[PDB]
Amino acid sequence: MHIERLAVDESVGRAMPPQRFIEALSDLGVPVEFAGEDEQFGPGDAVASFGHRDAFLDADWVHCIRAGYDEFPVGVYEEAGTYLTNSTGIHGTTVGETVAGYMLTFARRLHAYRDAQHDHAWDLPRYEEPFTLAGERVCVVGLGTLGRGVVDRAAALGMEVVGVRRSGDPVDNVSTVYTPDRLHEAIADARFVVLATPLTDETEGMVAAPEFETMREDASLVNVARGPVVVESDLVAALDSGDIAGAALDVFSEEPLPEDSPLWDFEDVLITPHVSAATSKYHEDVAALIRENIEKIATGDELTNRVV
Amino acid sequence: MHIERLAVDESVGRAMPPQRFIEALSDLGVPVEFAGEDEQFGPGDAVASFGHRDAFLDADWVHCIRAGYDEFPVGVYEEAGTYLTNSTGIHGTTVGETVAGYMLTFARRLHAYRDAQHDHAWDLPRYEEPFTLAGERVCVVGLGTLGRGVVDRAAALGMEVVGVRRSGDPVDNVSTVYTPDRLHEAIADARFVVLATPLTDETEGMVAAPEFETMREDASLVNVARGPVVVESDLVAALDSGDIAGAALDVFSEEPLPEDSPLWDFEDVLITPHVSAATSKYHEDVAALIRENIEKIATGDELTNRVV
Ligand SMILES: NC(=O)c1ccc[n+]([C@@H]2O[C@H](COP(=O)([O-])OP(=O)(O)OC[C@H]3O[C@@H](n4cnc5c(N)ncnc54)[C@H](OP(=O)(O)O)[C@@H]3O)[C@@H](O)[C@H]2O)c1
Ligand SMILES: NC(=O)c1ccc[n+]([C@@H]2O[C@H](COP(=O)([O-])OP(=O)(O)OC[C@H]3O[C@@H](n4cnc5c(N)ncnc54)[C@H](OP(=O)(O)O)[C@@H]3O)[C@@H](O)[C@H]2O)c1
Ligand SMILES: [Mg+2]
Ligand SMILES: [Mg+2]
Ligand SMILES: [Mg+2]
Ligand SMILES: [Mg+2]
Ligand SMILES: [Mg+2]
Ligand SMILES: [Mg+2]
Ligand SMILES: [Mg+2]
Ligand SMILES: [Mg+2]
Ligand SMILES: [Mg+2]
Ligand SMILES: [Mg+2]
Ligand SMILES: [Mg+2]
Ligand SMILES: [Mg+2]
Ligand SMILES: [Mg+2]
Ligand SMILES: [Mg+2]
Ligand SMILES: [Mg+2]
Ligand SMILES: [Mg+2]
Ligand SMILES: [Mg+2]
Ligand SMILES: [Mg+2]
Ligand SMILES: [Mg+2]
Ligand SMILES: [Mg+2]
Ligand SMILES: [Mg+2]
Repeated sequence: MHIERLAVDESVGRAMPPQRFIEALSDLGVPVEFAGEDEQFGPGDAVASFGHRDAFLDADWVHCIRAGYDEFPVGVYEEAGTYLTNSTGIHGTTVGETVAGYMLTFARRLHAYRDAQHDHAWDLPRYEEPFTLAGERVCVVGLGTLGRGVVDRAAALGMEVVGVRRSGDPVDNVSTVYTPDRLHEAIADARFVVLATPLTDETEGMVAAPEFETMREDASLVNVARGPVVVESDLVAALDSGDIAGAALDVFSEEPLPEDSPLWDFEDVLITPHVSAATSKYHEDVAALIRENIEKIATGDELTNRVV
Repeated sequence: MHIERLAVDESVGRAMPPQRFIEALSDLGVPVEFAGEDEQFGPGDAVASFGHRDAFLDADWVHCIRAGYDEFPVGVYEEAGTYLTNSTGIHGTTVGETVAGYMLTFARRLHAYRDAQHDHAWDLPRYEEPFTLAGERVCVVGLGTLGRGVVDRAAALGMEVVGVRRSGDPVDNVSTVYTPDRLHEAIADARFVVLATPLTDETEGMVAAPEFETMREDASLVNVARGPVVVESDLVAALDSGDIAGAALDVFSEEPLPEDSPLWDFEDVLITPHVSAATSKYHEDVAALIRENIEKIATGDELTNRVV
């Protein structure tokens, strides 16, 4: 490909101010231009976007500004000869930190204290409530950029770490790596189970009633992956019945999470609005990927994070 | 020194259920007895207590179950020939985790999300709000058990770490160690300033209006030491004026914090009720210290954590 222009779809506004991103790419060597909803594309065009538009199939290359590309019609890009790349590789620090934050919140009871802060109440925990992450077990399901960001911070905090990935291959700081057919073994003894997989045919509904049964009654589920990896109604039922203790949830089967979801109301559920990867430098972090792939295109190298 | 008995002052209940502590000490090899507020003491008596009682001055040895002994008349113990020990050395993991939790809460905006959760509101942060601890600077004031617990976790999360202590001597994971006369130099460029000193003559009112002026306007104060290390009214004024961004506060000039304190109402203040060191295993942690010193007393060895 010969790229002559980078179009910035308005949908990037869902994660970052489009003008900040445009400005980050001012010395890219092609012009970088805001594109509205009904923009048309053609030869020489690269497009950066949150989601898919059929108009993009006229372009040479679409870069999805998310790691997750499950909302893109991948087979159609192949057909059209349009390259598609994603933003995997940039969310390890942000998500890793958020997840460390969730686990420390539960161990140290920070969320209960925040609730009491609204009441101006000096409410002391029950003696058995506060604990330390040091010496506790975490199972990280998915061991890529997100999962490793979680693993490394968990290990540094003194946690025991196991995990699950497709290949079963070793991962630094993970004591035992399981394949997905051994999910129950992986999750059974864990104080925290963290979900960091893409949404695929295989992962959809992976965590359901039987998994909540297997999990320790004192355990918490963390979902920073995609909502439908979990059977959300089963999660509610598990929380109600005490099959698990709680959950930190950044992603949901329907987003925004509807007001009537029971999930909002559990004391030991943390709801976050799909922001575990949020950062005031997202524009720069995505721009780096674009610059990298422009240089790879320019020199005939294989594209980074090429989906199809 | 012949220790014939260990009295467990009822005040230990302020930190842990006394029966759990008593049972933890069943192996001690002297009798272990509960002591009410009017008990009298004599030769061969050891006392485990939260607070001071003049009655203890007839005992041989008092073990304070807290790290902070600022509420004990140390000069009086010396005159009376009563040994005083404290519980420093056991709070590094708990407080270190809590402080990591505070910092991650602020970086990842978890407290704001929790507030929104009460209202079933899917409220996205402002773009500029979320950040990462990785690459940010923390200044830890006090580099003992608490300070090192903080330092080690901050460094492992990728923070730049400087600090302040009395002696100026090197501390692992602290890039620059300042003496207390260089406090302003130490705090000026820090995103987080953590207080982990005892309450002493020198530390009382250490952090006041001029320190808040010096601090970055985007910085947060963390106090896990003692309330009076900070001039609390100056903290309120600094928060109101935007001289600093916020604070995580576990300790206060008056505890419980009065309901009418302005500190409750700042979005970017976390109030916790003197629980940064709370743990369901505190009884075991303190019992270990008692066991160690019982032995050391019996054998004429130097006591652990001897104050006077
Ligand atoms: N804001 C957010 O909440 C946020 C942000 C970024 C990403 N995400 C989500 O997180 C997903 C992962 O992102 P990433 O950048 O970490 O992707 P990545 O680096 O490609 O890693 C994906 C990991 O998932 C593993 N995996 C795939 N199928 C699996 C299965 N059936 N069971 C267990 N593990 C499986 C892969 O295994 P192998 O390594 O063996 O192939 C790999 O370790 C994205 O697709 C997106 O949905 C969410
Ligand atoms: N629940 C809670 O919030 C909680 C729990 C435990 C303790 N605490 C409080 O935290 C305090 C510290 O406990 P710890 O176990 O860490 O004590 P520690 O191990 O004795 O350490 C005290 C540290 O403070 C330093 N220090 C003393 N005066 C100072 C000054 N003027 N400026 C800067 N640094 C100074 C000392 O310096 P040198 O090492 O150079 O002498 C030492 O590094 C306790 O006294 C207590 O008040 C609070
Ligand atoms: Mg409660
Ligand atoms: Mg622990
Ligand atoms: Mg892969
Ligand atoms: Mg392995
Ligand atoms: Mg690695
Ligand atoms: Mg279960
Ligand atoms: Mg089962
Ligand atoms: Mg509600
Ligand atoms: Mg950062
Ligand atoms: Mg010392
Ligand atoms: Mg010296
Ligand atoms: Mg060390
Ligand atoms: Mg070192
Ligand atoms: Mg002074
Ligand atoms: Mg002075
Ligand atoms: Mg001063
Ligand atoms: Mg200032
Ligand atoms: Mg502000
Ligand atoms: Mg209020
Ligand atoms: Mg608010
Ligand atoms: Mg000596």
